Amino acid sequence: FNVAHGLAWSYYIGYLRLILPELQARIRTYNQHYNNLLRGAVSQRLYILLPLDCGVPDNLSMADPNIRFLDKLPQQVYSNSIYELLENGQRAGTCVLEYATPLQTLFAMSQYSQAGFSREDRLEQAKLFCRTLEDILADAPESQNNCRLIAYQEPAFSLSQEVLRHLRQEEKEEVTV
Amino acid sequence: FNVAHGLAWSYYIGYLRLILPELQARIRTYNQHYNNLLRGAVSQRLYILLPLDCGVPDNLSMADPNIRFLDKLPQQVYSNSIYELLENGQRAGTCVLEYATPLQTLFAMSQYSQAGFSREDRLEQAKLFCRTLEDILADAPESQNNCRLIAYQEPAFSLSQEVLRHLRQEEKEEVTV
Ligand SMILES: C=CC[C@H]1COc2cc(C(N)=O)cc3nc(NC(=O)c4cc(C)nn4CC)n1c23
Ligand SMILES: C=CC[C@H]1COc2cc(C(N)=O)cc3nc(NC(=O)c4cc(C)nn4CC)n1c23
Ligand SMILES: [Ca+2]
Ligand SMILES: [Ca+2]
Repeated sequence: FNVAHGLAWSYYIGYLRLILPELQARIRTYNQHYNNLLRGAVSQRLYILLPLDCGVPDNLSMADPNIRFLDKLPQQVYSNSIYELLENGQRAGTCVLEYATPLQTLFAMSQYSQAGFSREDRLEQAKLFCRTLEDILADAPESQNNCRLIAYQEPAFSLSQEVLRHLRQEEKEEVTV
Repeated sequence: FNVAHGLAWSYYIGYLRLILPELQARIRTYNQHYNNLLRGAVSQRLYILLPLDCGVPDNLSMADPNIRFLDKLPQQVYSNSIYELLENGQRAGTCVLEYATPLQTLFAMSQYSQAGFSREDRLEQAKLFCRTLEDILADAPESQNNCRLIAYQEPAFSLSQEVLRHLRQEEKEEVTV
């Protein structure tokens, strides 16, 4: 009994597979402007945050003040937000970012006593979710190429620096291959 | 590997558990009017349709012309629709009705070739979903008492008559206990 299996398949089939194809176009269009305006470029991939502690805040800035909402991505109804990543008060990147909502379900199950679902169980299933979703996106037609999973365990950490590491690696890959 | 486990837990934790508590109040309020007006009474339970063939139409009337949209249930934002059930053109009942959306995910997986998910697999998981969701609602605090699962296999059938059978049984139970 592993709720993570079905959560990952549902998150892909009922959301990712539907949004990613429109996403690529929406981002190119936005980038025409963003370029001419802020001489910036928004990454073409959806960045999905996977905190293994299953903590999804109501606003990204609360999880890290260097992640600041910039703009909503326009439609060609799906809502998506562009964020800027700061270093020393200066802009270091911009991207479409959001948390994997299924993890909220895992968190809630660990607080629902009838479930018998411990924090240990929650962490094990959060990792299994990440692994399963990765497998799915690896086999998926083009859709996978439109996003990147960012899974991280916080110690007992700079989320913005983690996102920037991926964004800089993505740019490196783009120009080299 | 059973996606039905996680689908049922997600459907409960991320939708049912959140809507049912408001539901009871919304329905009582509506029933004040519906009574004074059409001398009718809307059942206090959410009826969830579970076609085992995982066929979810865009409109109920297309699945059965004797199921006719009557009104949207008001808010105390969650959208819910009240339907009337017809017999010989005459109204035989009214209730809040909707399909279990997770089944759409099962249908889509059976059409997604990379999944290796056959129709046999789809039916097995649709039944497992129904059984798991039933177990959850049986152990759930009060929430279960606000809805009823209607699972049915169509031959190779009157959906409105199936819903009415449940509505009439619910009324019988209400007055006797
Ligand atoms: C029922 C339809 C909701 C779908 C489609 O519309 C959506 C729009 C936006 C947006 N940013 O505007 C986000 C979003 N997120 C989900 N759904 C899951 O995240 C999810 C988690 C699990 C587990 N399974 N699912 C798919 C049902 N949806 C959506
Ligand atoms: C992401 C948030 C969407 C939530 C909350 O808002 C909703 C409102 C209405 C309405 N009638 O107005 C229907 C509905 N249906 C789902 N969600 C699933 O049906 C579902 C299937 C599986 C599997 N897991 N989930 C929960 C995410 N939601 C909602
Ligand atoms: Ca955290
Ligand atoms: Ca059918």
